[PDB]
Amino acid sequence: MNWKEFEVFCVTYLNKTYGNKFAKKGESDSTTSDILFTGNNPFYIEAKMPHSQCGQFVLIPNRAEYKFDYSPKNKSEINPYTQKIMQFMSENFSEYANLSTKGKIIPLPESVFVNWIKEYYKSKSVKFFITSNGDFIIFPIEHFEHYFNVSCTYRIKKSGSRHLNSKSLPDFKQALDKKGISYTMRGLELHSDENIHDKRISGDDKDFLIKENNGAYHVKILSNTFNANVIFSISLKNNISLFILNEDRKAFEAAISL
DNA sequence: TCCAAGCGCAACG
DNA sequence: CGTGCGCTGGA
Ligand SMILES: [Ca+2]
Repeated sequence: MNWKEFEVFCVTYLNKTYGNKFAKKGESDSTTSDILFTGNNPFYIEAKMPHSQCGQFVLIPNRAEYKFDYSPKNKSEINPYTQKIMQFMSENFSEYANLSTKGKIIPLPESVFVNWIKEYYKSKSVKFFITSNGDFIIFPIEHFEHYFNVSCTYRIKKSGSRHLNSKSLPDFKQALDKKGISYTMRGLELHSDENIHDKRISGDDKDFLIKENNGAYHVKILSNTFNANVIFSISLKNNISLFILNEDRKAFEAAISL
């Protein structure tokens, strides 16, 4: 299954097992806002597939000072583990200043990355994680390292897309015309008997992406921003202590009962 | 309303 | 197993 199906899988399990107290609906925040436990002791439940990513922050190379600057537009504050990562990269500036999409791994102790993850998810009121190895596994953030292996890389991650809008619509119709695509527009929705799912076309400094949705195509404008972020990858352990697992399930059952 | 950017997510070649 | 689109301040 994909990660969206996985998250629904997790929510359904929580509600059927522990009562209909776990919400996954409405808008999300610019930070992690996954599953919400809606009881008297509320907290957010972060769902992770066995191979996932797990937080990030953008660093800007300062080639005059040979150090990395924390982006003022980042959405989490510098903690000591942020600082240890930045310090390591800055002391090794020439090794990290040539940005790449393949990334460069950061060889600090794994506990630095685990502690960053703990600090970040705690700050977003994420108190528990849920994952699955065939059985559901629920555990508190303070015990993260008993469940996931963690690594850390610095890589270019292109920013995301945005919806086609009215201002861009003439440009997009002209891009379809130039590419020879047969089409009709219903507002901002695209209709075509051609097979153009995942088609990429460009026009007037905009890269467009076409995606099939129900009975029409939805059109996106891709980003032109290619900044680099420290970003954490996690892999579910194959050797999880059943003792820690059991006490952590009780910790969850306590949290939802307070 | 619109755009650049950062964070969401494992996805995918 | 070694890359980026969908969504969400400030002008
Ligand atoms: Ca990594």
